[PDB]
Amino acid sequence: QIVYKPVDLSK
Amino acid sequence: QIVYKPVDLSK
Amino acid sequence: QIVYKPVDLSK
Amino acid sequence: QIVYKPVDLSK
Amino acid sequence: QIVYKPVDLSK
Amino acid sequence: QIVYKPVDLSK
Amino acid sequence: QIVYKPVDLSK
Amino acid sequence: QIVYKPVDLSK
Amino acid sequence: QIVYKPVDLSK
Repeated sequence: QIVYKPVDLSK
Repeated sequence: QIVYKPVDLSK
Repeated sequence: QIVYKPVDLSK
Repeated sequence: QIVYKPVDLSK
Repeated sequence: QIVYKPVDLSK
Repeated sequence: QIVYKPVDLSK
Repeated sequence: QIVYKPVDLSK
Repeated sequence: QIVYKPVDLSK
Repeated sequence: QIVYKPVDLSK
């Protein structure tokens, strides 16, 4: 189960 | 189960 | 189970 | 010649 | 000639 | 000629 | 404003 | 403002 | 403002 958010600036 | 967030500035 | 956040300045 | 497999869980 | 496998749990 | 595997736990 | 060039061999 | 060039061999 | 170039051999 995979999470890949290399440039995360999310609120 | 994987987390990869190398540039995380998220709120 | 993996964590990789090398530039984390998240709030 | 390019290899880019950032989240590799292959058998 | 390039190899980039930052998360690698492959068999 | 390049190798980059910062989280390698491959078998 | 975002730059993401993970394998850059550009001239 | 974000810069991410992990394998940069550019000229 | 972020800079991330872990394998920079650029000219």
